[PDB]
This record gives sequence, C-alpha cells and structure tokens, in this order.
Amino acid sequence: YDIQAWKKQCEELLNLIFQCEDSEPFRQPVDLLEYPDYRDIIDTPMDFATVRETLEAGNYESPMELCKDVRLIFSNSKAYTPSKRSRIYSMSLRLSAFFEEHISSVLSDYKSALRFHKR
Ligand SMILES: O=C(NCc1cccnc1)N1CCN(C(=O)c2cccs2)CC1
Repeated sequence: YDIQAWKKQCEELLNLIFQCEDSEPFRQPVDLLEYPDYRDIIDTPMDFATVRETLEAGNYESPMELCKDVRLIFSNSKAYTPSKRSRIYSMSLRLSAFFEEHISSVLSDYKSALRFHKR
C-alpha cells in the first residue's frame, strides 16, 4: 500500500527498456533531419529519455501519466510507419508488449495503494 513505490518501479522498468535493443529507435527525440516530414504526421513527439527525465524531475504525479507518455511513443511509431512490416514499427510492437507486461502490476499496486489511502 506504498503510494510512492511506483516511481522506483518505473525507474527500474525504464532501465530494462534502455538495455533492450528494441528501444534503440525510441531512446532520444526523433531526428527531423533523418525524417523531415515527422512533425507533419506526429503532433506530440515522445521518447524514453524524455519520459525518464520527466520522472526524475518529479513531473509525473502517477504511473498512469508515465504510461500515457510511453504509449504515445508507440502510437507515434504506428502513426509514422509506412508499413505494419517496418523494422522500427516491429521493434515498437515487441517493446510495447514488454512494457505492458511489466507496467500492469505497477498500475495495479498504485491504484490499490491509493484506494487503501482513501478507504
Ligand atoms: O529517428 C528516430 N529515432 C531517434 C534516434 C536518433 C538517433 C539514433 N537513434 C534513434 N526515429 C524516427 C522514426 N521512428 C519510427 O517510429 C518509424 C520510422 C519508420 C517506421 S516507424 C522512430 C525512430
């Protein structure tokens, strides 16, 4: 029922995501010189360094907010992909599955802890 525990759990999951070769395309904000039409398609860029720095700044109030930004990395990949068979999109799908498998207990524990706090 530790309502703060999500933050270190998210730090550790980001560490695992950074060790994962599939996170390579998503570790730093997209280079617009390599993809000059990117901001014509993507309204809100997101990447794992931005998520980590937001977490470390103390600028997430909940793991739901972090989850929303991580999901935006993946929806940005889907939206930008010319093909569902793309290399970088295919890496996003595996990394998303890994992320979702690991974040589910972090969200459940947090929401349980906040319900207990409010009981
Ligand atoms: O440039 C990066 N990533 C930043 C970066 C900078 C330097 C080194 N390594 C990665 N993109 C943009 C393209 N992108 C896509 O999701 C898709 C492209 C094709 C199909 S989807 C995410 C990865």
